[PDB]
Amino acid sequence: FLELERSSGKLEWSAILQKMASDLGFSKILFGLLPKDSQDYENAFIVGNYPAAWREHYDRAGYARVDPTVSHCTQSVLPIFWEPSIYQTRKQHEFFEEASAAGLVYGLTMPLHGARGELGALSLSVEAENRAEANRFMESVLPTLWMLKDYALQSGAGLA
Amino acid sequence: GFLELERSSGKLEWSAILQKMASDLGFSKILFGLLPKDSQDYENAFIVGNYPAAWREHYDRAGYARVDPTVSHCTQSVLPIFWEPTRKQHEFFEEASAAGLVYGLTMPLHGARGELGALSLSVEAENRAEANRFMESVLPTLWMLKDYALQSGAGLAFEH
Ligand SMILES: COc1ccc(C(=O)Oc2c(Br)cc(Br)cc2CNC(=O)c2ccccc2[N+](=O)[O-])cc1
Ligand SMILES: COc1ccc(C(=O)Oc2c(Br)cc(Br)cc2CNC(=O)c2ccccc2[N+](=O)[O-])cc1
Repeated sequence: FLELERSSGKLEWSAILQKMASDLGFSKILFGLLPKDSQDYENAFIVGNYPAAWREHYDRAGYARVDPTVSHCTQSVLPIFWEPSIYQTRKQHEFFEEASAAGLVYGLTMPLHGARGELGALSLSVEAENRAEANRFMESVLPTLWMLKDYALQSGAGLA
Repeated sequence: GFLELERSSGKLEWSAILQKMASDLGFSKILFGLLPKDSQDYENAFIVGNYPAAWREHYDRAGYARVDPTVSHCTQSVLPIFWEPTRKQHEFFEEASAAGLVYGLTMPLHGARGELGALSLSVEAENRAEANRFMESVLPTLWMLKDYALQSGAGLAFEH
């Protein structure tokens, strides 16, 4: 894990982060961090390899206000898994459908809360054939991801 | 199961459960301390564990919260600090050692609502190399435990 802090700068950190993620089995990741008491996303540090069209669609649709993982992150340090039960309203369900259409079906979101009030999320999606396989996979990797998120937060807050 | 923390009733039961989970991971002495957001003193701290009373009393009376290097580390990072040796810092390590607390680590706690604290755990060992091997062997499980303790503990201390 210390290779993240020991990376040279943004590009090497992003690739190392995305590579640790792929080695664990997640082809898609997004790390997002805001400074303490941020009012909007003008100063957000957001990196990863989510598809561009989905990044753009989520911004244009204002999905930070509907995505249930975002409100979760304001309330907890524990992971939220992407499962049917977290999409309660129709509007959350169609967030779910559009993420799915973009290729992001199975996954989880780890909240980020830094020592200087930084607020963020590390999200990772796994390409699996059904929820049973996705869940099995995530169990096997969860303790390692649990460390990764804090090593990512501490190093990324230093970079950002 | 981490679930038994969230379902406990009252600080006695919670602290017992946490102490047992730690003991199972090889740690005989632990201290969980948590302050509300932007605390200026320790008057509203929630501190539970099985550190010895004489050591707790000494640490407070001697002002060791201003000396102990783990405390400033927690204000600056989410990553753990392993216990490894200023002249007052020299005094601090000697007196901890005299109290039986020689090897261990402190896991900083940064809550979703700005709670600040630490989960400190001591391991009994023949020497530091052996202590290190004992801690490394359980570090992924401890990493999950500290965040479960923080999420449940914040509720117990400040909300329910
Ligand atoms: C206030 O502090 C914050 C808030 C938010 C983010 C943050 O990274 O949010 C974003 C952004 Br910005 C853009 C996209 Br595209 C996606 C997310 C997160 N959601 C999922 O991955 C997700 C979550 C559940 C299901 C599907 C997905 N998905 O996007 O495919 C960071 C810091
Ligand atoms: C940032 O908000 C905070 C700050 C601090 C604590 C916190 O719990 O601090 C305490 C207290 Br209060 C009493 C004692 Br006794 C010990 C500690 C911590 N140090 C060690 O365990 C230690 C650390 C290194 C080596 C040895 C030891 N040891 O005590 O044996 C909680 C919340």
